[PDB]
Amino acid sequence: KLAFPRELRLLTPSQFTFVFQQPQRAGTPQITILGRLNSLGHPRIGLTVAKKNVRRAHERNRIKRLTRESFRLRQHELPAMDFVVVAKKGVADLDNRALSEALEKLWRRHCR
RNA sequence: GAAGCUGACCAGACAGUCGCCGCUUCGUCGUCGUCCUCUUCGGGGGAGACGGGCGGAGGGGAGGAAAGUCCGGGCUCCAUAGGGCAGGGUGCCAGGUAACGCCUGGGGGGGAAACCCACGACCAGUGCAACAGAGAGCAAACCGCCGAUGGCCCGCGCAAGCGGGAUCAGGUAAGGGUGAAAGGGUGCGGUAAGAGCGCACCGCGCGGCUGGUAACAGUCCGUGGCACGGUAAACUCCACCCGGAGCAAGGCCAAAUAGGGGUUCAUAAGGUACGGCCCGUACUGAACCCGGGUAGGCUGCUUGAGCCAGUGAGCGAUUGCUGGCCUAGAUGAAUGACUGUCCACGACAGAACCCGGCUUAUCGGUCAGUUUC
RNA sequence: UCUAUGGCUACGUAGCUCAGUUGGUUAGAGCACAUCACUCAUAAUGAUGGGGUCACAGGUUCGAAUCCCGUCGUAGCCACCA
Ligand SMILES: [Ca+2]
Ligand SMILES: [Ca+2]
Ligand SMILES: [Ca+2]
Ligand SMILES: [Ca+2]
Ligand SMILES: [Ca+2]
Ligand SMILES: [Ca+2]
Ligand SMILES: [Ca+2]
Ligand SMILES: [Ca+2]
Ligand SMILES: [Ca+2]
Ligand SMILES: [Ca+2]
Repeated sequence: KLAFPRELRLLTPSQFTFVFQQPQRAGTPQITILGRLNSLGHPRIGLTVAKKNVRRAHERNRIKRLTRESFRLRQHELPAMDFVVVAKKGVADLDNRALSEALEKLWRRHCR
């Protein structure tokens, strides 16, 4: 069947800027999420892991894949909105379970 | 034959859901400027080149360094006839890939032979912080003193010159000596007793040789007596190599736009390129900056100067011949969770034009060798 | 507020801006604040603290901020048409 639908990701910088316009922000001192309303009917997610926040590329790939998996899992529940995630300094030392729970809590908060 | 140090490998693997990436293939939607065959187009057997157009089947996806440009190479457009520097690299020499700031045989050095080497030169230019130049360099009270022990009545020759002492001062004393690394010594009539100045030894310098394709060895004869001790990643010299730039090089397919200003121009050929300067080459306006968007599709992107097994060569790096093989290559950018096990309990770390290296991080183990009870 | 992977470019000395180049002295002014007659909570062309590992890891040298290779960090450029 169809693989991952590219219509659920932020590809061009235009969409990134559109989301960064005036989104609703929510996050912990580690990671934050900014969500805006769109007109496609399905939600979208974006990733933003800078090199200064995380130097090791393996950790960047790990966090990106974890966020994508969490989004794919909680896709039918989240509201039709485009989200963008941003990491900070102090997230590489977090474990998989703790980071997954934090992302789940952030998504539950963004649900409103 | 209880414990180190090199060396190749693994460092996470096996099975089950919810998910990413692509390749081949089965059934379909279509374009075809190939049309085989029906081809009067309100169609149809269509064979195939193709496409986020689709529903299934198979086998696969972190590397051991994908981490850093620190090197060389395949390709590419930018663009060049030849002579010279400047600034860059290779440097014990020899062999192999196309080669290298790659690997290996041999020699040499380094106090661990106890296992390393960024190891050419200086008998043309420069320096070498002594604070007494005695680490380019000439001698300082300080002991020495050979030259008459220049002389200086202290004794006498108060009558030819002699004894002593030191005159410590007016003489080079380069011989040990204290002053951060110091012109070779072990011993000698070693002058009136200081220095190869003279005598036996040399790892000190020049030429010859018997080993050896060379690097350099040498306990071998035959002399001249000394004419650098370093740093040469300190200037400089030699044997070879130097246009450089990167796949966000560029090569195609369409899709919305050389239209705009100042830098100066008979045949002086004044501007450009080979250069960063110079002889030379033949070709015509030149870069500072002002105008527009796309974020589209294909390649380089995964078939390598590789892999398996045998026959050879090379005392080794490496390479002649056979049978054969390849399931990631992307584009905000693929690896996750719950369970049964492993003990190798799972550290570092991630691919992106590519290949062969170089530097470093690299929890713990597998073995094949090397020092000590 | 943005942003990897790849090529090239410039550096890392008082908290901030700034120059020095084995010259052996082993190193320098201003901006944050106090002190001398501190003249209106600027004093002026003055001095007194300077609580700088000259970012980290090495090397020929007697010795290195300076010379050669290395690690980390920050900052900048890389899609074309007529
Ligand atoms: Ca396997
Ligand atoms: Ca590789
Ligand atoms: Ca010389
Ligand atoms: Ca000489
Ligand atoms: Ca002597
Ligand atoms: Ca002499
Ligand atoms: Ca271009
Ligand atoms: Ca591609
Ligand atoms: Ca990408
Ligand atoms: Ca990488």
